[PDB]
Amino acid sequence: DIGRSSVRPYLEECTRRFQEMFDRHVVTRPTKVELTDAELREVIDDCNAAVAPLGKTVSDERWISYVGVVLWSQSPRHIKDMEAFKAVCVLNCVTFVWDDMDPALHDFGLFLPQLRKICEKYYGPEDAEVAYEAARAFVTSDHMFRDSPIKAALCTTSPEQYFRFRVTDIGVDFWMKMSYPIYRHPEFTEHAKTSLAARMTTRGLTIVNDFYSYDREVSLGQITNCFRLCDVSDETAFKEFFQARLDDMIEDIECIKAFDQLTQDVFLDLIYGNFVWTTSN
Amino acid sequence: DIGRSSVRPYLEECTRRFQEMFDRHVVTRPTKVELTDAELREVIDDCNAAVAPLGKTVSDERWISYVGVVLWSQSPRHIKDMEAFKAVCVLNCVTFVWDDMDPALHDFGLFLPQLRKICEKYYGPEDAEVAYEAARAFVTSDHMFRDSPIKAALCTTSPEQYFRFRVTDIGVDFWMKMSYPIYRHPEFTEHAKTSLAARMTTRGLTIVNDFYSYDREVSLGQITNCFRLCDVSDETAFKEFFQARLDDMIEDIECIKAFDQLTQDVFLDLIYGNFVWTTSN
Repeated sequence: DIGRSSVRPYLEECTRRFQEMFDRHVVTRPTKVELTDAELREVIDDCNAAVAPLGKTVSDERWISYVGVVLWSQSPRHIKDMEAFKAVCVLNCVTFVWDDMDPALHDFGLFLPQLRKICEKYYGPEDAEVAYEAARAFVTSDHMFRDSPIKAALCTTSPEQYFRFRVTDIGVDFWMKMSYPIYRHPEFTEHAKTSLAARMTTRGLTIVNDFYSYDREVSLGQITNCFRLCDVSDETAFKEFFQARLDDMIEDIECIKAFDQLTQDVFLDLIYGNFVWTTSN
Repeated sequence: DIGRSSVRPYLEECTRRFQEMFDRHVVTRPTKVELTDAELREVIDDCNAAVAPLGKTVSDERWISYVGVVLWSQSPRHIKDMEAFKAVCVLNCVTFVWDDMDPALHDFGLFLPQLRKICEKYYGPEDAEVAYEAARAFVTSDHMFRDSPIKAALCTTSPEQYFRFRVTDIGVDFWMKMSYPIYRHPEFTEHAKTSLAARMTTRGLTIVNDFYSYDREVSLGQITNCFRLCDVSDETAFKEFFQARLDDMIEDIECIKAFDQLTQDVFLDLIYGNFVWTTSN
């Protein structure tokens, strides 16, 4: 009865264990990026304009809720380009809206030009092409894998196949390829473009997201959640699985520390900031 | 020490077991692409032109040896664009030369424009940008990771970290991104562009290449080889590791079969074709 299953009995304990892991392995607290009133207004206006052709209406409160992940998960101390930062705010929010839509209502002809428009506004010509390609590939993947036997096979076989799918599907490759111009750091730029950046950070983002979304997703019949690979109703089976996932996170974080200082800060702020945002309110 | 270690005692047995696995799981044997005399000449002249600014002279025999992997590992039944095919022949060969060079002699200023020239000659405008970016990212990764603590961390920690590095470093992401125009198949094009194609095929290509290159690489102090993660001098430890690598290959191939017919043909032709080429006289 997977649709009725729940990780609620482990909610507090898992939250505590995630935080303890971060404190032991990352140490540095993530800090939230503040936008001026004018910056937030510009982001919201661009969000509304991108989504208007689809006849979609979204409240300011919803935009602000969606943009939180960007505010908490970027790396404030390393920011050099706030135009690129605003682009990521806009692109994150509007693609989140796209992902939330009935796939029948997905109109690539109307939406793709809006993504292009955003990228051309905020990025230089080279970066605009990279960010747009990543956005395009992301939304196209989102569309392709609805009701796909490939999605079923990748998500039900093993944690290995599942995270391999989530590199794209959770949006982290897209995130890196739109976020590197924020930092203008040659090493990070290359790790983003090669997708090694996304590969290093996929598990830490996905494990946290999946834990806190499990109950809702399972009730909606969504299969893209690693905790569906264990019997959550069996306390000992869940605990062994959860520990294996913590072990995955730790191994990633410890390898992340081999990267240069700025790059590792960006990677760790992303994984840890995502956890803070997911868990807030 | 590891420098004097060898997988030579397992050479025959592992070759038979790789083949047995392919016979059980893939069945359809790969067939070689035959180039006309004029096609091969054009490819070789393009290789020579690209590499001439780097001071390198390479014989036809050497080029033909480098191009074999392309002839064996593409999917001849599905070829629609031979211009794109020739481009892959050229780009594969010239980037192998780059990889083979002393990194002090790398000259991005001289080499990158040659890579661009090749892409502009053989591909349409959009495809040329995608193929070029993948080539640029590949050769840049090659240069960046030469004496890198990141490479050391990823190659020595676990099979998971190692294969994550090889998605780029073995050149398969680059391969997929320059190869999709050969096939003109929208689903395959997307799997190439998201890198899911590379992620699905990395282990099958890397495990085979690593086994057959182990003795040479280890005597040269090169660390990019998954068999350095086990004690190859210990028969039972080697066999446990080798079986785990076969199981990785099998799981991938069985998941590859969930993709559409053409896509799976291309993926399996690549993995199996590479094995046939590697093992060839």
